[PDB]
Amino acid sequence: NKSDAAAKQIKKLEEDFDGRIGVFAIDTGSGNTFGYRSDERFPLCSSFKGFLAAAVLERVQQKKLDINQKVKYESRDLEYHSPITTKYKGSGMTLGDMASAALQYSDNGATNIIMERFLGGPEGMTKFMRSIGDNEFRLDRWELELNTAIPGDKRDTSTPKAVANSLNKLALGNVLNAKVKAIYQNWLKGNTTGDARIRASVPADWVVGDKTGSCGAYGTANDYAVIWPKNRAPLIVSIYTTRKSKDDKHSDKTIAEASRIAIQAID
Ligand SMILES: *[B@@]1([O])OC2=C([C]=[C]C(F)=C2C([O])=O)[C]2[C][C]21
Ligand SMILES: [Cl-]
Ligand SMILES: [Cl-]
Ligand SMILES: [Cl-]
Ligand SMILES: [Cl-]
Repeated sequence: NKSDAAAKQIKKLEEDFDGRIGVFAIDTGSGNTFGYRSDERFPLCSSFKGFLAAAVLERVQQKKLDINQKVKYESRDLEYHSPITTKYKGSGMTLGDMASAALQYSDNGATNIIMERFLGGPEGMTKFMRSIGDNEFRLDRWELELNTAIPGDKRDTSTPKAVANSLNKLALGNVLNAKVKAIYQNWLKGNTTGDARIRASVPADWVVGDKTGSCGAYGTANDYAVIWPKNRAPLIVSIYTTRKSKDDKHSDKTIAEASRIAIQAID
């Protein structure tokens, strides 16, 4: 019943802001889950950048790449919203800093460079998700064209449930070795763009690692987090939204609230 009540609250919140919310959460202590439109597709937006950095980390671990190798791009025309890669244009960045800037600042130059040189483009990114058992995720386009968020368009989309599964496998489970997972965890922990989202839904001294996305169209935004409450097993929370009209603005507060409802449903 607390599951049907959660469904009722999400449905109310979605009407309130005139759009669509998808949620999936997991309590990794009990195995309790809650899903709302958890099999429907939503645009990823910048959110795939958290998986892109996990792909880099897997390559480093297979000794295919070196986390300290310098990545040079002195002549690149930097895509919009390259706040980090812009400052270091002149000197390069390590592979590790560039991957973590894609994650933590949603840096588009970081994103595109890594896809061109290390990951084999949107299809390599998709292929990496297949390699961990994610059949839902697809990436088709590059930054920034992947942000179009057109209603009914499948390109560059996933489901809340698949995103949750994937983050669980990557953040908590077995794809990354001990030393490497710690690195990815700390990357997610120092994410800077998620204070108004999942982090806002949780007590002050819970530790949160997350990655956001903001399409800038169709009021499309999202966040996924790994949550360590005090002295308790971690939670996985995945929250995706879209809005009816092209010029709608995203809703951070709706995301935080959808998180609050989700977290209650699994508790
Ligand atoms: B991505 O969708 O995400 C993004 C961008 C810029 C600033 C941000 F905070 C975020 C985000 O929410 O992660 C650019 C558009 C891409
Ligand atoms: Cl981010
Ligand atoms: Cl889309
Ligand atoms: Cl957050
Ligand atoms: Cl929104």
